[PDB]
Amino acid sequence: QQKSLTLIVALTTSYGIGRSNSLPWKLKKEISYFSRVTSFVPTFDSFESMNVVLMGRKTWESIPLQNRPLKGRINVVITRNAAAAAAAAIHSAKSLDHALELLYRTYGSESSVQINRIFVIGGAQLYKAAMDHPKLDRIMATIIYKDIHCDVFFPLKFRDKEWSSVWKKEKHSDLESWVGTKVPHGKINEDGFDYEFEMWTRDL
Ligand SMILES: NC(=O)C1=CN([C@@H]2O[C@H](COP(=O)(O)OP(=O)(O)OC[C@H]3O[C@@H](n4cnc5c(N)ncnc54)[C@H](OP(=O)(O)O)[C@@H]3O)[C@@H](O)[C@H]2O)C=CC1
Ligand SMILES: COc1cc(Cc2cnc(N)nc2N)cc(OC)c1OC
Repeated sequence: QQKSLTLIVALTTSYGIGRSNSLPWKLKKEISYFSRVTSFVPTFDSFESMNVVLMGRKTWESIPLQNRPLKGRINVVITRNAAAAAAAAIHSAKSLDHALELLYRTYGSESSVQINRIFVIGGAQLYKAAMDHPKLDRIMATIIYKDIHCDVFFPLKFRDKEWSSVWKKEKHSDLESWVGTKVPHGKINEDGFDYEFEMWTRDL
């Protein structure tokens, strides 16, 4: 493939991600961080360059009807059906690769709109397919320092010893460089607990 995928997730230290088909916490600076990262397209390329967000159907269903599609990003919803899709615009694909194929077909060299970065934004199930994909090389993880009760977990303990020779946490300086903006270094406290922004990579 051409472009690598980037995964972006918030999780607890016990790898909880979801509870109620929603996020187990209300963290405004986290969502903001999420918005900036998945939307940032280096300045010289902006009139035409858009980032892609690739999220599973349950995650699509979790976004408030008002906030979807996710603004300023090519939204693509992953589903093993074709189905009926509530899209006034809304791409649909049956796999991560089927989505990539649809994006490169649709947003080619002769396109008014061109793809910059592709983000996988959730679904535990879709986070599982991403973690197995060859082009995934980067996780933008928000670490939440509380064992908040979840019913949905991140599928791979990427920050644990067992996966430390594959997955590596990058200096905060390399995080800022990659995201192209300053990012809060160290713990943030919002709604009763600490969280922080990390960046991990695994060599292609
Ligand atoms: N903390 C965080 O950063 C995030 C947390 N979340 C949370 O995660 C939960 C959602 O996770 P989960 O329930 O697994 O759902 P997903 O969002 O992964 O949606 C799963 C559905 O999407 C489709 N799908 C997912 N992966 C694939 C695949 N590889 N191929 C084909 N279709 C696929 C299938 O749709 P179909 O049934 O149509 O076949 C599947 O039924 C919620 O609790 C949500 O709030 C979500 C994003 C981020
Ligand atoms: C934009 O708001 C939301 C974003 C997400 C995805 C998400 C949020 N934060 C991070 N770090 N990663 C993600 N993949 C998940 C959500 O709920 C499941 C949201 O609420 C509507």
